[PDB]
Amino acid sequence: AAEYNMRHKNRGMALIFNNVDCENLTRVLKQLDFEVTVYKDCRYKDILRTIEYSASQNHSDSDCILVAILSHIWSFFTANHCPSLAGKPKLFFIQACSYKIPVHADFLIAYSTVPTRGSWFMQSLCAELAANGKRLDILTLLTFVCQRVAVDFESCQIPCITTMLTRILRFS
Amino acid sequence: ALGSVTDRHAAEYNMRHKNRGMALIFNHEHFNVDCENLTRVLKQLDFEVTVYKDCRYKDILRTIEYSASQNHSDSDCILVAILSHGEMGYIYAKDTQYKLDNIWSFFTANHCPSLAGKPKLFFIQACQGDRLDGSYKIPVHADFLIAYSTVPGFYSWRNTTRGSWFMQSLCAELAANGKRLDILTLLTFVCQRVAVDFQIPCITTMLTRILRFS
Repeated sequence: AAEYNMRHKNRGMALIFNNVDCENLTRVLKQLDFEVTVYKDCRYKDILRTIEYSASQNHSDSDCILVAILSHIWSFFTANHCPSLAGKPKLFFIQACSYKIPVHADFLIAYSTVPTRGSWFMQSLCAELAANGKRLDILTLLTFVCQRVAVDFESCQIPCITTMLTRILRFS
Repeated sequence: ALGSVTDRHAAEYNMRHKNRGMALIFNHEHFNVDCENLTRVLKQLDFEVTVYKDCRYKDILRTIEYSASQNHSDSDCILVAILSHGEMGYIYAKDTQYKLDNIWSFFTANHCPSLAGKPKLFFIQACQGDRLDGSYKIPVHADFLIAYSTVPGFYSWRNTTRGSWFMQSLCAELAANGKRLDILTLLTFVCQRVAVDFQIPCITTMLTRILRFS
């Protein structure tokens, strides 16, 4: 099968863990007909804990899941552990302030590093999603997200993207 | 639909230069079919393939340093390919790690201005004891792509464990859609195939543009 089955009942869950970056993401994912819930107060341990329980959940009717973490633990989503998401996309957008990764299939991890409209990674990632999110596959979408941050910087930190997606992700 | 996406420059890597670019395939041997397939496919794709068989990792790094130093003005791109062998491990001297650690600086747009805005591809075959983090630290530079898989560095099983699935599939894809298809939907299907054959390929891009060997 070429394409991720992205015509389920529901699109899926968007947990945005933390001001204006959190908002746009929100706007845009909502326009991607995600259900978006926003977690303030940061701390490490809540995020983890929350993610535990979000993995605990019957996702049989969701195209994917999206977990954002915006600054200014995986084993929970593996197919064995989260079989309701197995060969479904599981998207990870981190904006950190050095990290390891492997393993598993259908994972994706967009990762920038921050130092009035906010960070460049988020400005571009939303400028893209919210213009071509439904037109382009995620991996060229995000590629151009790389090009626009590279490139709109200077007038007078690039996203690092790492994908195990076993198919073409289209927001249909 | 990319007809009409650009970005404050352009959509698709300029892949119509005079030459495609170098392929440097380094066999990490200790004390081959993969390494020949690779070779072939990269020749079908128009690369100038040289195949090194060395054993002191430092050799592999330096050989890389000196090719960074070349003028790839007439190059589409470059490809470096490190292949480590199944089920025995290796030893490395005190200054290798560091040396690995550096070797990306050599290729930045600053350090290597004949490849500024050109794809610098890397394929790593590594051991299931090495690390990958962003042991192989993901550089974080524009235009890099590192396709990365782990080879098992110990023993058992009978049907003598084959040529890597990463390489069987990568050659298979490249070798079929290499020219039909853009790199990331290639390396997406290379992932599919080694997963729908049950250590799955871990691709990490900073490509600023759509790469297609046209």
